[PDB]
Order: sequence, then structure tokens, then C-alpha cells
Amino acid sequence: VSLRELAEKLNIYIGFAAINNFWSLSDAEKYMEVARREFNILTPENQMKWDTIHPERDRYNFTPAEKHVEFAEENDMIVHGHTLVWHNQLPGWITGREWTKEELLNVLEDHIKTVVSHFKGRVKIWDVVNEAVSDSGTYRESVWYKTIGPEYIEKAFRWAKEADPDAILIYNDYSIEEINAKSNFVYNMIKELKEKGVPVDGIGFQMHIDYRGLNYDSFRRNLERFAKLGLQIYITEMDVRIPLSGSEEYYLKKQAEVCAKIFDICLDNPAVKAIQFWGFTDKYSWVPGFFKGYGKALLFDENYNPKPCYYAIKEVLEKKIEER
Ligand SMILES: O[C@@H]1[C@@H](O)[C@@H](O[C@@H]2CO[C@@H](O)[C@H](O)[C@H]2O)OC[C@H]1O
Repeated sequence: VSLRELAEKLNIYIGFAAINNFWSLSDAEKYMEVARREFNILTPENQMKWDTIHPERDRYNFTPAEKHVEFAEENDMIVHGHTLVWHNQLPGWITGREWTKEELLNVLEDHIKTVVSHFKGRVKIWDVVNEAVSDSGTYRESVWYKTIGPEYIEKAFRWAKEADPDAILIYNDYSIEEINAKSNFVYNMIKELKEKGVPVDGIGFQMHIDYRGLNYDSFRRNLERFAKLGLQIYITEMDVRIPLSGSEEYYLKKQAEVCAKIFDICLDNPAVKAIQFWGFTDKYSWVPGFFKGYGKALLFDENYNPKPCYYAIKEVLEKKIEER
């Protein structure tokens, strides 16, 4: 009774983010086995990002990404593309020179059309624009925004949809799970985009949280308002970081409670189509390096053994299945 088996019975996808070159890891066999056994949706953690897939202005490298897609297809998993427009991990040919509006727009269009067309029909969901909103509730002053203005967002979606009209295009961001200044800006942004015919098919909530969880009432209401905009909802990069000092047992218990609650709420909203963790084993996680003093934020420990949260999630899924 794996997570993906339960997911399939609830008509949703449960997955993870695949680490760079997972096929050549010292423990590739084990990593791949746990992955194929538990999940039915895969997001390449980095190998579909600009610096890897488009290393030079006129050169593309789809090699690593194709291996992610190949693993997914062979193991009956759908692919979640990530990400077409972001301010980080951009190549030197982009950040190392000055651009004018028209020039950067042509670059953006070429990148998007080339990548989306290359995987047409093979990537079901694309994170078209990632983190375009500041933590102040305004447009993030990225190279894209400063050079082009806010229209780069609308255009990215329009161009992606032209390249693959069947792909579900979403806006992805962090700290917008609850109703707050940031999510309010995102809500109004997407509302206006769809009002003018922009193909924003869904919204992605990264869900990079900690053992303290979230204000669940706010999360519930926020999910409902976005769903009412006619959006499909995706929990995209979930992890629940815990401190690496006090009582691990206590923190893992809280972690399990948080996961169970998040799943409970998500499953209660028909608009949520998938839930993915930003990885699945604490052996391979970005958290320890980004959040000082924290870690052990995933489903399995360093030895691929299920943690309390894994069972808590499975329990919730089983409960929902029986309720309906
Ligand atoms: O180097 C990668 C990191 O950038 C990180 O990936 C980022 C984390 O923040 C999210 O909002 C982004 O969408 C995601 O791409 O973790 C994986 C590292 O390999």
C-alpha cells in the first residue's frame, strides 16, 4: 500500500523533486526504487532550469532533463516542468550583459518556445513563472521585471501555451499558502491575468514550512479563493523542517501532525490536483544548507526508512478513500 497507490484511488498525484543526476548517485538503485514505489509525479529539481538546459545563448542541452522524463515515463509518472522564468540560477550570458526590453523579450520567447516545444506532450505541468512577487507584496525586481516591466509574466504564459496548448501552466511561489500581503498580491495578479485571457491554468504553493505548521483556517480560505478563480491547485515543493538539536522524537511528532493536517485540508478541496515534496529522503535535501539549524524535513530518513510523517500521511489518505 504505497502512497501512489492511494493517490491513484483519490484521483490525485503524490510525488517528489528529483535530484541532479539521480541515475549516477552512489545509491542510485535504492533512490530510484523508493521513488518508483511511492510516487506518480516527478519534478526535476534543477536540470530543467536555465543554466543547465540553455547554457549558452544559441545552445541547448536537453540531455539531463530527458533522463528525468525517461525515468518518469518508464515508471508511470507524469512530469512537472520547472521552471521557465526565474531570477536565480540564470546563466552568465544573461546576467553578464545589459539588456533592452525588446532584446530580453526575444530571448525569453525563444527560451520558452524552444523548451516547451521540445517536451510537448511529455511534460503535463509547467511552472511558467516562479517567485515573481517580492516578500513585501510587490513585483520582484528581477532582471526580467526591471528590463521588461510586468508584461513579461503575461507573455511567458502566452508563449508557453502556444508551444504546448495541452500543458497545464501554473504560477509557483513560496509563503503564499496563507492569506497575507504576498498571497493577496498574487491573487489579484492572477485574477487580472485570467481576466485578459492569459492562460494561467493553476497555482503552485511551494509549502516550504516548519514543524509549527500554518494557520490552517487561513490556508483553507486561501485555497478556496484561488480555486474559485478557476485554477487547478498544486502543492509543489513541500518540506517541514525541524530543529536539529532538541528532542527529535517531539519534532518528528509535530512534523507528522503538520503533514496530516495539510493533506487533510488539501484533499477536502477538489481543486488540489497534486502534492509533492521537495525531495523525499533527508539524505538528499536542500533544507540543511538553506535553513541554518534545521533539517530532517522529508518523508524518509537518511537510510530510506519511513518517518512518522510518512505513516501519518498514509493514514489520512486511507481515511479519505474509505469516507468516499
Ligand atoms: O540549488 C537548488 C536550490 O535552488 C533549491 O531549489 C529551489 C528552492 O527554492 C524554490 O523556491 C525553487 O523553486 C527551487 O528551484 O533546492 C534544490 C537545490 O538543488
